[PDB]
Amino acid sequence: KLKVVATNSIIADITKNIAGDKIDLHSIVPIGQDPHEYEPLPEDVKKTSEADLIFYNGINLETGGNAWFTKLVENAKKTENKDYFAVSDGVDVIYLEGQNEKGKEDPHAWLNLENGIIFAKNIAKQLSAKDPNNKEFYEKNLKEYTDKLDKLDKESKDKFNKIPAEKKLIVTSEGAFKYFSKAYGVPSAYIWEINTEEEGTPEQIKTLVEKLRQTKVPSLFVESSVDDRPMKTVSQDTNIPIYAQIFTNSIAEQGKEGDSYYSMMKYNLDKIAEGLAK
Repeated sequence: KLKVVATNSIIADITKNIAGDKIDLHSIVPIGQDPHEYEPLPEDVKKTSEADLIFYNGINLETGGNAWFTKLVENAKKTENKDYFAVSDGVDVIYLEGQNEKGKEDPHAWLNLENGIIFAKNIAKQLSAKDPNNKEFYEKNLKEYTDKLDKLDKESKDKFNKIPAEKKLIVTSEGAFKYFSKAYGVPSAYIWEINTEEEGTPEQIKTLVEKLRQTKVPSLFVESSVDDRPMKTVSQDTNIPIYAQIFTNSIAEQGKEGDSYYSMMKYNLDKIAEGLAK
């Protein structure tokens, strides 16, 4: 079987939906862990050395700070666009502070389903190139999977489009939902920007509170992977309830709600459409 390495649970789950039992798959960042500053363990080093195909997010998810993915592939002697591939190739990239330059890409592309589809298409392309005997199988799985994501995308867009515009704001701790905002027409507000060293200061909280007092947003949200005390303070100060915990950069543990890329996005989209229609 083709030996495949995925850098996180989202990419691994999309890969499973395309490849089924045709591959030997290993994931690096486990469910619920952080890709930023992740430290690969010996099993990751050995699996990456042995891999026929490696999928990573790209757009600065795993290559900033400690740049763990760069170190991994260089030590494994793996080559870009031969052995390893960025599944985000083709996304309409968003840049931090709207400054188009290398290293300022916002990595959170998968938080809209159009980009999850692009991820799946890139994964199917490279599986087919390395394992042509299973090309038709990968293509069939791809079409079924992208149809499923597209149906959820269209249904969710129709729900957001009906909400009174004054209610439409996605409020989270970190500004990690800009791709979600672009696709779904729901502007973002947040406590701290991506790549902020000091998270949840009294000053950051007060500035979001003052913004939210001039809106009619009916619900706030909080990421399941962040310390919720800053958003709980924003909620207390605005008297706007936190409607739900939402997923950001991982699927859920197996057997729980949100334990796949599809179900993680369905959960997020269902909770945010419900919470903003309140």
